[PDB]
Amino acid sequence: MVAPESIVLRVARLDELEQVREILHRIYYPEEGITISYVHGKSHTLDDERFSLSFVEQGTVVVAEDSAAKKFIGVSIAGPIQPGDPDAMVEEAATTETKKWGDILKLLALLERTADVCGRYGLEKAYHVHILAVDPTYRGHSLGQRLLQFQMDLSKKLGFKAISGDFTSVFSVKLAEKLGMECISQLALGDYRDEKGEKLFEPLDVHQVIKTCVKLL
Repeated sequence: MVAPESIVLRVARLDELEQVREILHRIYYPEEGITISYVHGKSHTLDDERFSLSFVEQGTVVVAEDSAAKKFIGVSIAGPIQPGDPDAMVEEAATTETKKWGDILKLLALLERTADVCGRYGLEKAYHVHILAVDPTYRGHSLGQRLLQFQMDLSKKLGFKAISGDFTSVFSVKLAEKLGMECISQLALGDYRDEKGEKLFEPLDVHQVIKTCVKLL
């Protein structure tokens, strides 16, 4: 229902912080398998949001915009990862505002440690897509692929040698593979236990497996 060249992909500017916040609220957090599988509340927290938004000033937040409608219709958030990150995430978890964000941090740390992208390929760091979300209303415009391809092209231009992500739905994994990413590690979300032996995520079968997938750039 929209002219296809009315769709613009670009880096979000710092001054657009609030519109990034808005798209994350509307189309990302309500559908993210990790977030919504959590057994003590499905909504996201402020410390989760603060993390996502910290990347806007770094210039690695990519938006899809309907320029006619002057509206964000897609978003992807990425950042560097490097050895040492998982331990630092666990440390932040001990002091963060919510138990939920602390619990998710520890999950993400496990995903990152297990994947070991930097170790596996001999890198000092890699580019990791934290978030990839598309407004369902704008299906049929290949937005997911375009957002991911944009992050690939961008990180390559910034001198990163690998891009990764944790792909938490069967669709997002298929997209990743389509663009040449190989899934090198995985985790059954239902089977994840923290260091207290507790089961903190209870997913629908659509979000049953999380695959970390990587592509050399």
